[PDB]
Amino acid sequence: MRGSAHVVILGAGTGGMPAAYEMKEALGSGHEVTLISANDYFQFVPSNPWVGVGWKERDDIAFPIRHYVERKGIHFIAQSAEQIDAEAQNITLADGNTVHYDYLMIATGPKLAFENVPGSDPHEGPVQSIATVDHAERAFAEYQALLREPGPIVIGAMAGASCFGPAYEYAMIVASDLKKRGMRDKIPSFTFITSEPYIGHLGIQGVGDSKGILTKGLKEEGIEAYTNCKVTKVEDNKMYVTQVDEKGETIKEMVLPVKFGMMIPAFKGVPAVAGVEGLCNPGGFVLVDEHQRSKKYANIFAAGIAIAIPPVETTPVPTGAPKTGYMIESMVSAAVHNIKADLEGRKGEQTMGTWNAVCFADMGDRGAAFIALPQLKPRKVDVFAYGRWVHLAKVAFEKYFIRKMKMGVSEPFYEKVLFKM
Ligand SMILES: Cc1cc2nc3c(=O)[nH]c(=O)nc-3n(C[C@H](O)[C@H](O)[C@H](O)COP(=O)(O)OP(=O)(O)OC[C@H]3O[C@@H](n4cnc5c(N)ncnc54)[C@H](O)[C@@H]3O)c2cc1C
Ligand SMILES: CCCCCCCCCCCCO[C@@H]1O[C@H](CO)[C@@H](O[C@H]2O[C@H](CO)[C@@H](O)[C@H](O)[C@H]2O)[C@H](O)[C@H]1O
Repeated sequence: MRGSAHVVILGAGTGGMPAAYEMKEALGSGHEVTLISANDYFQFVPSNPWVGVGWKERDDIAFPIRHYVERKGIHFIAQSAEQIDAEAQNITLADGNTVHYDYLMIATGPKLAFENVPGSDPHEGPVQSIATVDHAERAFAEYQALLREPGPIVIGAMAGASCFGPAYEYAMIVASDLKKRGMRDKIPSFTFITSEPYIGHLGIQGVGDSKGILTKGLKEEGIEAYTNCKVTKVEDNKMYVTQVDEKGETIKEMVLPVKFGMMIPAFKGVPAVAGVEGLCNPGGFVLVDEHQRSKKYANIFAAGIAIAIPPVETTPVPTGAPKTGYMIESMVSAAVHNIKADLEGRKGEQTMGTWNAVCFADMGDRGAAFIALPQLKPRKVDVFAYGRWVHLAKVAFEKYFIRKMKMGVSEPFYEKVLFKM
């Protein structure tokens, strides 16, 4: 309402959870902040691959949201938005109810676009998913069924995928956990299929020696690897793979039996957001400016996977650049600062900053991690590291993040630069 704006954050994930906290902190008691989200619980996404192999439980990485935000003055609706009317500024919930907003912050993350590949939905076939704790729990279940009836494994990333790290990570920890169970030997074949033009491309044209290190690792574990692949369909427990050359022309087609597989799907914008006329690109990604404001509606902001970022390269098989934790946080904090400025008179000049990708992967005792920035080469930072410290770092950041998501954040987040000062 007037002189008392109502700000809605849509999606309680890696961007939205902090965004609601930071928004309430910024706007104070004279403004209503509402967080709306499909599930009643927060989950630490980067931990899912480990749930997928049974190295972590749901309760280690997920918690009920309601108590933690409400004690901070935030309203929480554990309900999915089905429809967003940007003219009337009304959101229609699953249950029929309607919620009005003066400002809307979209943090809905990705739709997992299994529809791109018939058969590929985790509920339709043997190709599973580790993107959500629901899916990962399910992936682990099928993994036990593989352990009872050893059969070919296929792990990888589909065409259009943008988040490759986890595919590599999942392939290695499965290998690792097979070995530990002392049952690696029973596996007919272990294949890695990716839409990357080469191993370790990672949708960022490689970082450091990600190519040689990831290549040598898959080899070490006895995993055969194919690049430039699209999967045309999953069917009859078989994966139909088409492999192209640098020009798109086909150079072979395979038919891979799968007893247990996991392919990272392409990400699209969720439907309620994609369905807002004029809001999104053809993928369902919110077209926003440098201040995270939608280009069509001044009172709509967007942060996280939800936003549209232009491609810098066109790969033989379509691939996308990832949107990762640190940059998502800058998107969040900028959007908060820019709405507050609006509520207070000015255009917020705050931006996301320099594009960057930061990713950490834990293999058990040691980890791999990379930092790339900016998006185009030659970069200012281009580092791929492996070691125990990466593992210590992963473990530490999860603990930190889950804790912060419970106690709240003001709060220029990554003050993870006090370990210097
Ligand atoms: C398996 C995997 C591992 C990852 N590993 C890392 C990594 O190690 N490091 C890193 O920096 N990044 C990592 N990422 C990338 C990225 O940081 C995560 O995907 C992160 O969760 C993105 O946050 P987000 O806010 O954009 O979307 P999300 O975290 O997915 O949150 C979106 C939220 O919106 C909700 N939602 C969607 N539609 C609606 C609707 N209609 N109504 C209400 N709610 C809705 C969803 O339920 C969800 O709660 C990883 C990604 C994946 C999938
Ligand atoms: C974060 C997303 C990126 C992808 C996710 C993870 C994918 C899996 C990584 C596979 C790495 C396995 O291969 C591993 O690599 C490095 C090579 O530099 C080797 O490690 C080598 O360099 C490291 C330091 O960086 C030394 O500590 C080590 O003594 C040395 O042998 C390991 O002996 C080898 O076992």
